[PDB]
Amino acid sequence: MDIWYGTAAVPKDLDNSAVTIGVFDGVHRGHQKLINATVEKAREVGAKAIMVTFDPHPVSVFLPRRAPLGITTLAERFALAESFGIDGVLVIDFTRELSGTSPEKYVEFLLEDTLHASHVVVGANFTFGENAAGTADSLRQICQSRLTVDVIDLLDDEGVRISSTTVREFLSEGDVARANWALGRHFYVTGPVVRGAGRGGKELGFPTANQYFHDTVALPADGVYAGWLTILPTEAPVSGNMEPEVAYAAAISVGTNPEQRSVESFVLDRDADLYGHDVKVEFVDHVRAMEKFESVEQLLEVMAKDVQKTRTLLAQDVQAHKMAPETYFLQAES
Amino acid sequence: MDIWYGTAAVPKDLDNSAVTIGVFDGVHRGHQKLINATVEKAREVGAKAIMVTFDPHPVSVFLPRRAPLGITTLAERFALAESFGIDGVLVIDFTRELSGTSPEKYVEFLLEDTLHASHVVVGANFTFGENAAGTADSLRQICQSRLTVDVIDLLDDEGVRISSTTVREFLSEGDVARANWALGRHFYVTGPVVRGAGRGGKELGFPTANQYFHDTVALPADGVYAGWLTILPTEAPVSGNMEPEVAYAAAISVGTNPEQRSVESFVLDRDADLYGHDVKVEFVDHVRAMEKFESVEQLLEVMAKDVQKTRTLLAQDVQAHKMAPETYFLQAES
Amino acid sequence: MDIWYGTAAVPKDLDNSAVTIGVFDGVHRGHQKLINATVEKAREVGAKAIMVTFDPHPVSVFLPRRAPLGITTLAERFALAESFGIDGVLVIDFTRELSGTSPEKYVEFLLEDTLHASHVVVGANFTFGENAAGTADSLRQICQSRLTVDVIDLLDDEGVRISSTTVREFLSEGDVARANWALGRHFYVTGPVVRGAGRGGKELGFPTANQYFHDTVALPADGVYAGWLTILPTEAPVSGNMEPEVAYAAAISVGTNPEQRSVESFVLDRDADLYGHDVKVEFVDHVRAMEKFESVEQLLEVMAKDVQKTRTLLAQDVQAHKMAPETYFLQAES
Amino acid sequence: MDIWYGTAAVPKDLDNSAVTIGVFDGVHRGHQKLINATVEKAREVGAKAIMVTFDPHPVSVFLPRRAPLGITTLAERFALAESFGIDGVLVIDFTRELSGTSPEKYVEFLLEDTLHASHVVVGANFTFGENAAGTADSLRQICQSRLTVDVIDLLDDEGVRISSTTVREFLSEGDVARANWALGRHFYVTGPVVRGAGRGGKELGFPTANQYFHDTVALPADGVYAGWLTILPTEAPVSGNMEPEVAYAAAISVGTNPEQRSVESFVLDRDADLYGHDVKVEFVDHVRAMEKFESVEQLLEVMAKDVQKTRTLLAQDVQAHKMAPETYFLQAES
Amino acid sequence: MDIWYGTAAVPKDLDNSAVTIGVFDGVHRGHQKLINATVEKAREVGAKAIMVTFDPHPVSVFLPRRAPLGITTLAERFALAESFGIDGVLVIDFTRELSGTSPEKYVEFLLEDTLHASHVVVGANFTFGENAAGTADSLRQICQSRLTVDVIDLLDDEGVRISSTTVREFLSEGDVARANWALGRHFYVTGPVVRGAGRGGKELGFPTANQYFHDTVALPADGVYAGWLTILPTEAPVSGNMEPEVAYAAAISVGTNPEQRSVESFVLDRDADLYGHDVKVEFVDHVRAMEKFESVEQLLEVMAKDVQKTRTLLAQDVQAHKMAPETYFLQAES
Amino acid sequence: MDIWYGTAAVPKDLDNSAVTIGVFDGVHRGHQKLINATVEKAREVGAKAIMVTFDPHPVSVFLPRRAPLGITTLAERFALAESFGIDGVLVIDFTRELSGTSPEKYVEFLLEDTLHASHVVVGANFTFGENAAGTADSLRQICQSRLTVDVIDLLDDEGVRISSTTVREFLSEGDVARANWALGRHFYVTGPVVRGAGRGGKELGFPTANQYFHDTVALPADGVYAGWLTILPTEAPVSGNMEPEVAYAAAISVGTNPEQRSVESFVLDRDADLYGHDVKVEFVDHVRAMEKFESVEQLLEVMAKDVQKTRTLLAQDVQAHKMAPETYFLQAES
Repeated sequence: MDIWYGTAAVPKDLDNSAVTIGVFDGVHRGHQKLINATVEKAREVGAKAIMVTFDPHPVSVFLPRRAPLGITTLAERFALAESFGIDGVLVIDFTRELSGTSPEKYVEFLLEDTLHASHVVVGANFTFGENAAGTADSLRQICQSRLTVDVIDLLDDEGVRISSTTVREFLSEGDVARANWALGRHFYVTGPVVRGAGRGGKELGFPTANQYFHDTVALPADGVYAGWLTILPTEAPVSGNMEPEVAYAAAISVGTNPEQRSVESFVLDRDADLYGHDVKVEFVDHVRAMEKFESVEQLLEVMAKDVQKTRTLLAQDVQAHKMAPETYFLQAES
Repeated sequence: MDIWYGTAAVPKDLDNSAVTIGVFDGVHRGHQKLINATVEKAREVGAKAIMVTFDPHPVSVFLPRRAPLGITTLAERFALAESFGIDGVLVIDFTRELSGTSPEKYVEFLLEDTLHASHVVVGANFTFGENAAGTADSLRQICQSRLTVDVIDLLDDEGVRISSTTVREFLSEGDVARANWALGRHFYVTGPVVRGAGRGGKELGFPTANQYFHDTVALPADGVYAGWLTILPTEAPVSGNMEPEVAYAAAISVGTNPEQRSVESFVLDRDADLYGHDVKVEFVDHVRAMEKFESVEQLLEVMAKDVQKTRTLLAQDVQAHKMAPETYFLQAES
Repeated sequence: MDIWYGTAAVPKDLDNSAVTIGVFDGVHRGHQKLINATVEKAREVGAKAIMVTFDPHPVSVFLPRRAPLGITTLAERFALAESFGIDGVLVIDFTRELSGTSPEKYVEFLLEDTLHASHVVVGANFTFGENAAGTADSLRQICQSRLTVDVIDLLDDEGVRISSTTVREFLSEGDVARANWALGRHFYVTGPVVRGAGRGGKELGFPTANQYFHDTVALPADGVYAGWLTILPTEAPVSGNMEPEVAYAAAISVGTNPEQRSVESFVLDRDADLYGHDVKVEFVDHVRAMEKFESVEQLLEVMAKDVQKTRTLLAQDVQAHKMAPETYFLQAES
Repeated sequence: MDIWYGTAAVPKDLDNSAVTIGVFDGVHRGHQKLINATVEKAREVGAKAIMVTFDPHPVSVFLPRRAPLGITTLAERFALAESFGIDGVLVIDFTRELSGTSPEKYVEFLLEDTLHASHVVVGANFTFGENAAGTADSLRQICQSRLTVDVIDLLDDEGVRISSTTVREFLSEGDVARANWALGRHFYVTGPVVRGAGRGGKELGFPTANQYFHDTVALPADGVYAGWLTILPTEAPVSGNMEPEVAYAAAISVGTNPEQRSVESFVLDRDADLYGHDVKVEFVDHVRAMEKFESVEQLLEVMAKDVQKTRTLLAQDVQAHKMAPETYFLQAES
Repeated sequence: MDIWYGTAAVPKDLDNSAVTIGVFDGVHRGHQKLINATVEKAREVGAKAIMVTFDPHPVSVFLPRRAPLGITTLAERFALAESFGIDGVLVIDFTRELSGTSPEKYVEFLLEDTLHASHVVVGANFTFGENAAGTADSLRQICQSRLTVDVIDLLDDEGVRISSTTVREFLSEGDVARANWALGRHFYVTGPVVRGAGRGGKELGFPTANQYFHDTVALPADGVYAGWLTILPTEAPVSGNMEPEVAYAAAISVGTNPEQRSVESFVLDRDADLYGHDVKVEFVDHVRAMEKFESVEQLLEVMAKDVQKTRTLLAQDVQAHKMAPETYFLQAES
Repeated sequence: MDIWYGTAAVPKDLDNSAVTIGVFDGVHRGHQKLINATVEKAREVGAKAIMVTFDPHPVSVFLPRRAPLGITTLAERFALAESFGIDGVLVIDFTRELSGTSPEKYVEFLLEDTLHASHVVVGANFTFGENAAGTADSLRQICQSRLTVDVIDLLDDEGVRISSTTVREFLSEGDVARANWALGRHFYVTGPVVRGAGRGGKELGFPTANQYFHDTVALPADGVYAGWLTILPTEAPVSGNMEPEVAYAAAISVGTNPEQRSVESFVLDRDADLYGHDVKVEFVDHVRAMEKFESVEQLLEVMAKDVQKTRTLLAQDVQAHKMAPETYFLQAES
């Protein structure tokens, strides 16, 4: 998949495309409709399926540092776009271009001159151009007889509107299961493992992995979650009895160092230290709220209840195998 | 108007004065009673009307950094004192002098030796001298046959005691209208315009002006307010279609960068960038509470409702012309 | 009293001991049971009474910076241990040793090899060894026919379980009286006096002493407390009319500089400045919640009510003379 | 003079302009040559004289926070431009536009479509377009018979090349005399006066005014300088015996702070406190390097030598006429 | 290769090992001698080759934050060890164990009980046990007829002693060529690429990749260097025309930040943005010292000289064969 | 000895005093001359000997945070004054009083009204009153026949002028021997011992005590020094084999911290941890400059040389008798 930053970087010889336009933060189930419609039409005409997206978040252009929390990093937005068969991602920076353009010169410049588009696919809520004057309705009439438009209704399911906003709310409430349901996959973060408390290994109280994320990263509410930890492919040696590319059962503790988030993972039935490695943490279900511990005894007692509840939640998760990982490790007991 | 810092700076040849004593933070309607009484008596005897005030706030002497928020800066206290016809302001620093003095030596030193006072005017709540032993009652009997005293009852109106404290509470609640009612004018701050998001001009989402204030500055609760923005007199060139000394209709957004306050002003129907200029923001009425925005579309939709509600509130404000500005700019519509 | 850091520092020739094991934070009334039982048995056999304790807090080993607030500093834990007749304190660092040891090798290494113990005394809640597998029950059966064990029931009194946790809760609620009741003495902190507002002396609004404590120090909730201030023995000159080693009546103001705590002490009926000195502040009873002051007058009015209420509370405290100080200064009135 | 941010802000109905392009930082004597040729030409054909300038500094686009120090602020660059009769300033942001654009498109878009120039004036060192390929030569050969092009050589005078760089070097070494000579005026900074040491007035040791400047502001080397301070036009009252709009002889002390630079002005033969005013400080000549003081006596002794030496240097500046202030205040002796 | 944290993590069923002990920071050519003798011996008797190394650095145990800069991270020390065929790394923490232990007990516990070594290999400068009393001699005389001991002299080559220290000195002066020569390979750092100036692509001035490193990471002196950048194996898409697993000719700019070090790579003849990838940067030769830029033209001029000089130096590196990358990309001209 | 803050704190019933006025920072041998003449005179006429001193430093009143480093704290200045038999210290704050006061009023108010002095003793360099106009001469001519005035010349000895300044210079260069010689005693700092590297005891490399000092505290140049450490009188238990009130031979390492200065004491031939105690550290002689260590072996090697060299230098200090501690502990060899 090609990734272009700004219209100037798009090749001039690109002859045909089917284009979809949005922030696509989270690539949730609504976003997948747009991507699917786009990829299908591109196959039909032998064109490329292009996603036009935005970075920085268009909101932070007008209101710096008051933009919505990023459900996925931009890099993951790329990976997700690819996984649903997008051929090229054009990334637009509204501080550089396409902000003050009229709806008319936007269609002309972006969809025609730059992308040589024959089809465009947007959500009913899509807007564009100076002061957001261009709507889904504008696009259909500016494009009349120039390129076909397909406006897709916002996705409603089980009485919930599926959007970046609702995914953020579920995450913020700690309801990862509903977030997962809306995303169409386990919500996950990825990151390098740093040193934490003591060492990963024989001791149950020491995390198998510690990770840190900047405050622009959307994360579940502080608490303990059941989920899966996967060491991303690597040739570097791993300390302990975990193998790369296998999804291990884990009780996951999300915290805050006072506004900057930690993820501390206790991998079930494994003695490992993952320092140095890049690790994916998939969230499955909420286990408990954060609590302060009065003693080592009380701490480990609770840690053991976490493990128990996680084993139950994950044994269930594996049965919904469309969202479960391919290769996993979960023991029936300790 | 003369401004003296400490008794030592008051000229020795000053022969007669009518004196009023207080913090006078905000110069609210109660303060105006004292200033009026003082100026009138000074006219009568051909004396100077002197305000003795305090800086730092007397509270912060005993309790550093736990003093009340300053309704006006000291500089504005000066400007306000002048506007009601005070001839000289003596500013007292209790860390330098007049703290450990008995009520007796206070009257002797300040009112007689320093100010050559024939009349003094205080509020019923006025205190002075070591451990605040001197009251309004003390002053009348220490001054018996030495200078005339006039003790003015605290101002009650519409069931509200008008004081610095109540003005702070209204400000803190976001009720600028009641604060304004108590102040006898639109509450305002002044400050240099810095760079903010993008540039002031054609784009509605970009503030016409961004300002920052330290946390000792009393400001309305975070939210959006209707008010008026005035470029203070200047010869420096102005970017866009705003003229100096004219009060422009503006939706004002008060925020916090996390405890340090921003004021972001969206001037109605004008394309301007006020970087470099000194700007006065007058607050008129509360419009809405702060909210987080999920998209550019939702942001501008709300921005447009702000403008609408501001136009209404300001069209009303102009009709109460004792508080409205002399020269204003407000359009009937977009 | 000897103080040893780590098993390596314990003398090899130590021939017999009676040992008690715990964090002992606060040395509350429950802790005193264990210490008393231990000292009594050590007297019987002509052995040394040894306390094994822990530093850092065992919780912070697994969960850095999320450990319980220290009721006493370690230094005070030493002083308290001594005051109840402990002969030696062994301080264990779980990052250095005794964490991954089995219950068996723990008893062998610590109690036998290191301490040459003939008696051990623990609380019913005591645990030890890898993943806290060793309980009070384990200890009795590992030690069968090797050394006598005495497991003491947790102390319940007046429907309250007396523990570090409950003492922290009372402190956190501002209920020092109940904390005191649980500790078996007035809760106190000690620390050097720094410069604060103005100078200690004639002025009532200026603290006699200002102190600062790091955020790991357990302190009562912000507010004003009645208590006693004692200048710890010194040959250094004291400014004003306070003598060392005498416990002076004081209204104590606990605050926060924003999470880092201040203690500002207003010594009743004394003009003193305690800069430079080491000072103990004993807390007796809660007086009022913190409040913001609108004027010097209101501030001193409230300060005077504090003094009044403190005089009452302390006059009562002196009558419970088991917790009252030996030599005190309290005037009947101003 | 108008100020436009980006090509899109430029009036579309602009028929004819004389244009000069450059950073113009400092508006030094070399820059004046460009502006003069442009302005004299503009009042030739009866068109508008336009400056195209850049903010942020083009170097900072590539090396953020490693651009050269601003000789003047952008605000002052505007004011200086206007003083030399520029009719409009167009401000280009290279992060936004005109960056990746080829030399060919740059001339067409900026000079033709946007500005409709009949005449352009650049320095022989002018470079533009993608990868700075376009040079002074490119400009003459791309403007074929459409707009006339006048290329001015860099200014050499007294063996010294006059550039923003050489001005920065002079400033940096503390040679304000040579900086001024290259600038064609006294180097100055402008800023609000804040609080500092004590209060301005009778005491020689307390500054008349304190100002702080960010690390992006070019200032002379740490030390003491002869200069003039002017209170910018204002109706706000002045504490002490200074008028606005008069340049007052001052010894000026420039210090640093572990950003952040301070300017402390000791105004000669005046007792005043300038808190709250906007104040322009002009540098004339270096007096001495910074030094630490061991006693009050030494500081006051040296302070008196600073005044004597300032008195002399400023006398010379008045007689050299050329750069002196129109209205000033300077006593021959104390 | 296995990785064990502490003696307790070592498999208890380990019957036979060949062991080498040392910090091994950098795994330089002197270190390779130790590893080779150990590995060749291990595949002799058919046992495991073990490295005993130390983290944190033993110097930091005594002088926290004053230990020598890490030539490689511990992660890289593992990878290098594995590359030279070490079967297990055992990592000792001196705060935890083997510190206060006498020479006698150190050999028994570590080499015998834990590792069951038949053979140990140390550098002649090896010291161990309490107060570093145990030396290369102690080791031969304490291992009497149990395990054979091979002491290797420090490596001298071309008159230079090869040590972690001499490598650090070379790095520190910017002599990466000599550092590499002592290391036996190109010195490298590895890290995630983050955002920086603009976006990687068409523009020469914007880096292909930006990386930041803590102050504990040894880096060459501030300046520009010839090197190779490699995108570490990944299935994540690459923006622009680079493959993973190919070393690309790059000019490398190493800067500082008032920790904290930056590495900015300008990849030759490629338009790419490497945001989000893990990237290995190899240093070959110094090009020039850091310098400030006065204009875009100068920066681009110098940038082009950096490319020419890199092009040459890298050609020499390819032909010198020995340290060149297996798969690389380098154009002869632009 | 009494301590009074401000003229108002001085007893009103003071009939007769002998007074000395000065900063007295360090109470060096020149200062002792002043105190001696004052004290010998006070026990002459049978009056009180009074020191008038200043806090904050008068230079800091004018140049905040740019005053000279305090040779001793104000606490220590009090203690030293008392040791030389001063009966009362009166501490003047120049921000509060005696600043703008003319020479005439200064003598009347301070020396007469406040202190009722029959005799005053100043250094020939003494200056006072507004703008330091009043000199040693002014004092003799303003005290006409009321109080006798004894002016003492600055102390010259061995060609060196003894002043706070020359002491600071000696300290700053690391020449504590010359500082001590000018002071008349071992320069010392006093402070609570906190935690540092490991724990004090058996290991040579871990300091017996760690102390930190603000940047306002004069300390010898970064490096290692011979000195004596004394545990200040206490009933708190000592961990290890040190008594309070004995000076113990120590090698002293003074470091810096990107304020903030550290003092790490390695007590010779003692295994102890002094956490929590107040500790006085005396400097005798410089041993070496600071250096970085490459290995544990090197650090311990150098540490042993520090001990040998300290052992020698301290032997000389004991025999030179004059400045040695009364009770000390120093072994001839290890």
